[PDB]
Amino acid sequence: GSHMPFLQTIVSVSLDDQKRANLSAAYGMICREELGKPEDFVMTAFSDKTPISFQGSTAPAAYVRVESWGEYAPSKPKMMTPRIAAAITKECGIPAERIYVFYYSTKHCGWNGTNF
Amino acid sequence: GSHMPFLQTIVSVSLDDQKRANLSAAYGMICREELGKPEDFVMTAFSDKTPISFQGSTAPAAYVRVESWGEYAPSKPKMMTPRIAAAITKECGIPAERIYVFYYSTKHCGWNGTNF
Amino acid sequence: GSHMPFLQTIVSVSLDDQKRANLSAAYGMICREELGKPEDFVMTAFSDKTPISFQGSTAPAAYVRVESWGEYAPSKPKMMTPRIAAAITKECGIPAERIYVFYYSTKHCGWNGTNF
Repeated sequence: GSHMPFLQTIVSVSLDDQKRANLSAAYGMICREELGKPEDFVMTAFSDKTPISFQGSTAPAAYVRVESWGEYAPSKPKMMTPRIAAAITKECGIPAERIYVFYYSTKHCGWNGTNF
Repeated sequence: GSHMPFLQTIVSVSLDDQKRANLSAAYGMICREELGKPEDFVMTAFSDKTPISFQGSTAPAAYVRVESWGEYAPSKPKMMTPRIAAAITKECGIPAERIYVFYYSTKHCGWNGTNF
Repeated sequence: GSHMPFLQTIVSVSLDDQKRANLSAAYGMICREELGKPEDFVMTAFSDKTPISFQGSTAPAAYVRVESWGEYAPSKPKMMTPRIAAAITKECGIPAERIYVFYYSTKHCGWNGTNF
């Protein structure tokens, strides 16, 4: 079904190494449990200090882009969002009402120099 | 039709708070008038100082990624691009010939910890 | 077929001007030879110093997002990935096993203030 998951987290707050490590840990679990495979591997990029505007405010907000090969079973993104958002709230203090999560997928994506 | 619009603006110039606030204002109008709903809310992320190369030049250029739930009525992106590009030119001095705008959408996207 | 190609390169290492210029040169060739048209033009954005986690490690890794108008002939992404990854390894020392490349496309995308 879904493979090679990549998450980009864009946040207006500053993150440090502990918080990125904690986020990567959380995302990895969420991906393993909700997206499919235990032994899966997950790539996780953090763009912090990125100003974000939302509802007329620049208070801390987040956007996460989830990508993967194939296409999603329609139940899985529903299960993932509240976990992703909870993990962002815990590590970053950003309330869920200022967190956007979008999921995309493709048939074309490549790793170790060879497409899936 | 189209919901929960997110714009990421990637620019090679430096932006300050006034210019991001002006861009967020402009995007909000463009989204409300062209994309659908008045009371809509719009998330707007600014990655400035990001080097961009184009036509063999690294002079100031821009890329904007527009995302939203569902799929676009085919007339709306056509209407949005010239407004987005005009707003970037005004706030950033980037000529329209170095501005790329791409639109994506998904059926899976989530807010306040719950998918749309 | 495929038009207006945009590449975003996200790397956890620092890039300098020579290395971005070399990457933009390489991407341009790869796009011209594999994606379609000689006289094509290619936009290339570099987000360096972006922490990335993968397989439990934050050693240097890369993610590249390739975007373009239309949709891909299914052979072309297969041909592009190993070139993109080779170019990243050469300029950045990142081994191919920590390089992800994803390809997306849209029917809606705009330049010089007018959609394709």
